Amino acid sequence: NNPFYLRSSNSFQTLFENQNGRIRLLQRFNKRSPQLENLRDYRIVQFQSKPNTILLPHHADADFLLFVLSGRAILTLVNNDDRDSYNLHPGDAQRIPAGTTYYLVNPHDHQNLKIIKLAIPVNKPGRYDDFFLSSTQAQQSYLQGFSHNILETSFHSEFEEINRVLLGEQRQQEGVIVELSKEQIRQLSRRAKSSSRKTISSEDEPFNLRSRNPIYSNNFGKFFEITPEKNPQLRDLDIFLSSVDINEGALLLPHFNSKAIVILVINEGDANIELVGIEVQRYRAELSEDDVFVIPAAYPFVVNATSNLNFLAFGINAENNQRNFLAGEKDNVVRQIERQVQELAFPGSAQDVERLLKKQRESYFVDA
Amino acid sequence: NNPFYLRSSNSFQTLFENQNGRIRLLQRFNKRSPQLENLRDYRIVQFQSKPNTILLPHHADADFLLFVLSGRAILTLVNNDDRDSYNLHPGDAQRIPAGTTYYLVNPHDHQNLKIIKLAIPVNKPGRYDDFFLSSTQAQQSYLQGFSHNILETSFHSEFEEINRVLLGEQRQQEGVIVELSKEQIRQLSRRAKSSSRKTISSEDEPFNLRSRNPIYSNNFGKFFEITPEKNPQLRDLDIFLSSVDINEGALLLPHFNSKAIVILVINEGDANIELVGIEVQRYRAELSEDDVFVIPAAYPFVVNATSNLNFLAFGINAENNQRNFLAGEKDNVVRQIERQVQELAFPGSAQDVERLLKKQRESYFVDA
Amino acid sequence: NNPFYLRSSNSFQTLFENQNGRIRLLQRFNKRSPQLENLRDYRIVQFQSKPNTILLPHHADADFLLFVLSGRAILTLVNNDDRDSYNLHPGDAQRIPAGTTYYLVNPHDHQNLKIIKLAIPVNKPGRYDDFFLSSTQAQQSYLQGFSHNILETSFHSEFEEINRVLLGEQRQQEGVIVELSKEQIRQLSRRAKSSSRKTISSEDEPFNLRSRNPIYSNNFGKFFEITPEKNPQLRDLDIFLSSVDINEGALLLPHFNSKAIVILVINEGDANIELVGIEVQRYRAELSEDDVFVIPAAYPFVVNATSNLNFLAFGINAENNQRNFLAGEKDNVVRQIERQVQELAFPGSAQDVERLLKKQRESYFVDA
Repeated sequence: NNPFYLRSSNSFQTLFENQNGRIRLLQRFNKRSPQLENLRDYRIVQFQSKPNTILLPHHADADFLLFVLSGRAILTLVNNDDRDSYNLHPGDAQRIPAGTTYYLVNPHDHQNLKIIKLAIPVNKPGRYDDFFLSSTQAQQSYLQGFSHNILETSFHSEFEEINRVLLGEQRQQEGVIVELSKEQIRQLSRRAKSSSRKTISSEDEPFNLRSRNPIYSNNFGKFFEITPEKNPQLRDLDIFLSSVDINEGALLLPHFNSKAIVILVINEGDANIELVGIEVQRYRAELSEDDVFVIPAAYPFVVNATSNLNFLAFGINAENNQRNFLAGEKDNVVRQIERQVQELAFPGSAQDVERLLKKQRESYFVDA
Repeated sequence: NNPFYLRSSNSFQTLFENQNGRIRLLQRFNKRSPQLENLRDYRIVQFQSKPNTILLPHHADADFLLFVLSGRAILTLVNNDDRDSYNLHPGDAQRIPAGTTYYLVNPHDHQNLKIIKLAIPVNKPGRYDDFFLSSTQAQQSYLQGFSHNILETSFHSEFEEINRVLLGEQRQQEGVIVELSKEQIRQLSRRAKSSSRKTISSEDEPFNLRSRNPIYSNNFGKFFEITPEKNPQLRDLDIFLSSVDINEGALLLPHFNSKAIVILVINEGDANIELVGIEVQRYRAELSEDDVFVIPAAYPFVVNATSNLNFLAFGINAENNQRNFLAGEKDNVVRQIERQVQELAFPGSAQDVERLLKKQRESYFVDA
Repeated sequence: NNPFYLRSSNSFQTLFENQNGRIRLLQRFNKRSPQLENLRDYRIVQFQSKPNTILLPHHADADFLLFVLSGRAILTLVNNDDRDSYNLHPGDAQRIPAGTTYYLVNPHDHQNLKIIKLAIPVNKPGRYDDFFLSSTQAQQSYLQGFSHNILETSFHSEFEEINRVLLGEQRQQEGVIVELSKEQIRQLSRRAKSSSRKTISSEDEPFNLRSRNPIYSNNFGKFFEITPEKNPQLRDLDIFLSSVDINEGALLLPHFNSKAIVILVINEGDANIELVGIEVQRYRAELSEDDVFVIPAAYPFVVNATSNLNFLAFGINAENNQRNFLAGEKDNVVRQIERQVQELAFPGSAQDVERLLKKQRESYFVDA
């Protein structure tokens, strides 16, 4: 029983689901273990949709940091006087500020669309709600939460004309994810500003994580990372975003983040993971696809890919965070201590500890 | 039983009250219902005084944002080396940082003073204490907490002498709201820096909501707003203030705030409010003077004025908030959704939906 | 039973102890009383070590602000690619960012090293672990929490080798504080960059409190203070620091902090304290060496030095705090009230109250 490990088979909850897609909502990081109390303002959401589909317009009382894992998406935020569409390619991340009206389009003809978004609620710490303008057989419109009179007066129309057209009390769709026509998706898809190299530092438009050189790259893995220091949208939430690939056989060298609580959601592959906290204590767990693991601050952990692996991470409390590795060449903390202290720290000689710490010639990603 | 509705008749608790006025303190937002757990650090205080009165020198462990609803006050914040007097007119807001000693004078001869302040306690979340320098039949001077021994040394005098002059253990006032002499009102008034139009963006002196033009305004209402973008003192608290007037029979069209939790205080008039949440849920309540009603972020709501109405709204989590109306013409977000999305959203055409939304030729406030 | 008084003989808890020093942790501020709930995030640690000792390398899931009470010291912070050593003298203070590995050496040949540090946990509010890199009879290195397989792969080595050198499953030391060879403390002493006059506004380097002129100084007491305004480290924490010596028989005139919660620890000598909260509630207390007294924000309090006293204060939420005195000539709020409001606020004339306030002709510290 690993309180920091959430098995996707019994730790998500499906909000809506039909033949065109499903939306799933992770449970609450502190109802799992109160050790996770400082994540109580966060939730993980997973969205998947078949090709040629639309998530009907809606808003929620929560900041959204959405990241596109695979597929292509049209993200359209509607304002009161304005509108903004965006063409999302894999790797792209975008913030939906709380209570924006927005719909998602999957224009691809044969590929799905998988989005994980980080959700920070406004009203209730950890708990949020989805407001759907649309009138579906699944959900009532929140327009229906008003009275006949208040609707009549507000639309300057009698109630049948506003019922035959807005609410529909057989005429209305089956779900909050429905199919589209190609003539629609053709018309929709032409005005959507897409991600670029010059967006790595924009307060509006979506940025791509991988579009820059990783920070860690070798023949066994690559470590893409954007931090609050480079991107204003992330400075506002104080979160780093990282996508790292781990080739099968290889592993990520045991390390700890200095001050950041990391939320990693496995995207592809399998992996084992070892975490140490306090007399020491090992937190191992066997992660497959769509699972989630969370690493407390300054908690050293190893990620061991037992198949071809890519995960996404969320770094909570990400300002000025430092990754300290414990083995390998570059960015070792144990190889920076004064020699006479290394003598004193472990039962060994300065030369004898200097022997063991220099052996491993490679840094970050080694082979197993 | 509306969790978001707080009724004056049974939601307030009187901190002090005599013939000359009374300070009432609204119940904690979170004690009412855990739904409001985010406002736990906020309290609403009502202050009311009779003419030619003064509230004796005190300080709280609590930041104040005080809004003079009716009357005219002469607010004097004292510091350890300075003294500041501010002539406040109805509509004036100012901010009393916490631990600032101050007093409050009603100089008028026939009118009452009706102030409401939003309070942000420092020490214990949602709970502060008032600390009166003065020694009155209703409360000791907090200099009495100390021992006689310490008092003699600190002031360099025998205790009989300091107890005759500061504490008075019949020569003392009845309460903390005392009556005034005209000659003294004559003296205390003449130095008061008055709120201006150059002050709308000043870090000290107060600032008048109504001074600039309304954000919205037709023949059925006026919406006055002021935001952290325009005002330093408000950007600090990250709050917007708004005062809005609805004519008898008119209503504020259905709309929602994006991320701002709005504490509205009904100041004059009578309304019916309708809040919607989630399957939808109507939260209707019928409101009268001094009533309080909290609208969570991203919750749609309509204000129906059943008699000429004016309320005050505190906006919590204000920075970059957006008001999205569901009906009318200007700032309707239903009317910004792409046409092909209106086909698929509501049960009916996009010429049928384009027909309905165009009916109401007005915006913001309309007539019932 | 005063909820703001943490007696040293039953409010502390030893983390580790041996012949070479010990490390206690002050109990949770809120556990004691729910009144101290806004201190839920802060902890106090006490560090005392013998001459020519070391604290083996380690880190914590906590920010640290460590203050040097007495002794000299070498503090070494090791990064993934850098190492930095600081020479700490009495009255020096440094921030150790969360999860920064570090060790601490006492280079002096007879003097102890008393250090005290305020801690801000990053994972559990008010709760953090130490992670010791070293292998010792008292603790396991947090490398033991990885499997053999994983350990072997990472280092590139048989387990029989990484155990013989790093872990040791007799050859290992007894505690986390060990004694040192004089040539060893010699070699650790010669790169340490020391605190200066150049370092009171340096984001990296330690700063001396007593390095600048006190804010208050007279033949009975000195008052040193560094504020968020003048230091970059105390501004990201939003905290002030103060050392204040009070000669025996003197005292620190009644006063209160406008918005700072103050944690004070007594460094030497004895004081009586009186604190007033609210009808007025005195909270009196006879403090000795090592006790902690908390003053919530805006509560007036006095410190009464029964023996050549000096103490340390951590100011929580210090940005723009004002100190406000009630006796003595300078910084006297009670002297800044208008005359005619002095008439109304106490039983006594303006001539009468003016007379009694002018009597004490000194400021800040006076002879009792």
